[PDB]
Amino acid sequence: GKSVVTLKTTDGWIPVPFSKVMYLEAKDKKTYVNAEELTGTHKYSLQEFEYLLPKDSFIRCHRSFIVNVNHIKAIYPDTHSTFLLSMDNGERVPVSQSYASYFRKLLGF
Amino acid sequence: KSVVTLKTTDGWIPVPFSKVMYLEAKDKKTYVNAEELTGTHKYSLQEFEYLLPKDSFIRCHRSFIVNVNHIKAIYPDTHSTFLLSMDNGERVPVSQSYASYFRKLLGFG
Amino acid sequence: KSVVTLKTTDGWIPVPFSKVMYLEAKDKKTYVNAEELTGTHKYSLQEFEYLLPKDSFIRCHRSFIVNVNHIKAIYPDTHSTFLLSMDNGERVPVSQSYASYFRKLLGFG
Amino acid sequence: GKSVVTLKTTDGWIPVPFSKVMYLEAKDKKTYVNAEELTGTHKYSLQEFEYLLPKDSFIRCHRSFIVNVNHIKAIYPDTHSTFLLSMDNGERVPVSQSYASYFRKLLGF
Ligand SMILES: [Mg+2]
Ligand SMILES: [Mg+2]
Ligand SMILES: [Mg+2]
Ligand SMILES: [Mg+2]
Repeated sequence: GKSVVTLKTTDGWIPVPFSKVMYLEAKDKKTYVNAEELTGTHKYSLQEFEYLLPKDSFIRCHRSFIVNVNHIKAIYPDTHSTFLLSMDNGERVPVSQSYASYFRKLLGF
Repeated sequence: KSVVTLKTTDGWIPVPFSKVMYLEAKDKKTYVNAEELTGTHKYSLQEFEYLLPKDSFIRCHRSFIVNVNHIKAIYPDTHSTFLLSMDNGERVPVSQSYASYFRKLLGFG
Repeated sequence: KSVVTLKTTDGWIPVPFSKVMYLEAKDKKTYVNAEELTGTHKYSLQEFEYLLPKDSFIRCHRSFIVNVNHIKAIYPDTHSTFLLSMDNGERVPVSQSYASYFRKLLGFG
Repeated sequence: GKSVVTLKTTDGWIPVPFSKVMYLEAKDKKTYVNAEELTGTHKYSLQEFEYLLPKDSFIRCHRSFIVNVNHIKAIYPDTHSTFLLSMDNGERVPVSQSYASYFRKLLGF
């Protein structure tokens, strides 16, 4: 199918393998692709990325986030209705109340 | 699916299938033994046989599924039986009732 | 297929597709440029488009096919044109006639 | 499908991933599986292995040898009718006159 996402940087564009994408974030009306070594902008929506990203690795976990389960370090029940994801590079990502069942069902816990 | 999510004391930990050494039924619970950690999972060994890659994982005992890629050596320890030396030093049994299936699948005989 | 066999002065060298950076048509001959070496191949660029993985390789010029996994960054160098900075430091063109196809496939635009 | 070959050693059996098999040799009425770190015996014939080994990596190159093209370092035309394969660990493997066309056709040179 496809195996790289092209992030927009200030001067050029950087092809990043899917394997190096940690998460994607909808923020300030754009999609930010957060890769291990850089961050950049993409024109596709999170809805479009859900179609194109491999469903074995990537999961919509919040209206504003797609996470790569291979960069998840730990999953915490931060409150009674949500999760908080500890990423391998120290970042955190929320699983919202509205995605929390889908998230845990798909991940099998 | 790509990872298995192990239950921990404060949370859950996604582990790739490549890092799972073996799974053990114990006390009405499945224990997934990965390189860095062990945790529980809600699926039975029979459910995991369905969902784990058949090229890599094999039920070898009523209480164990082993990842063949973490078997260091296979030794006959009885008339009707094998014993698996794992990479990390541990040892997993192949019971009498699985020894024939086990060797047919791994192709020694 | 898994490897491409490059012709050398004393012989031939199998290179995995992962190690091919780009292929270049020159003088009635295809040059496969791998990380450690360059050699010739009897297949045309058109033949190689058929046989190389579409997720990884793309014809970007009448004289080049590039491996997207060895592109370091993509820069616009003209109205109708891109220039590819490769990992090893080299630079490959995307000609006017391929620039649109190139960006549609890589998903920037 | 399958992803390990079980070699017979003096005391036990050792599962080896296909990726670590360099070549197989029919010799003295047995099959010897030559892996990066050890050698051992298998009950299947070279004919049977041709069926079971991935055709993208493994090739029958001689009535007595199956080679893994991923462990080939260089291919030499040692005479006008044969090739000689330089393996990555320093060993050599012949491509006989009778397999030489099939070998070069499959490898594309
Ligand atoms: Mg992880
Ligand atoms: Mg082993
Ligand atoms: Mg790159
Ligand atoms: Mg090699």
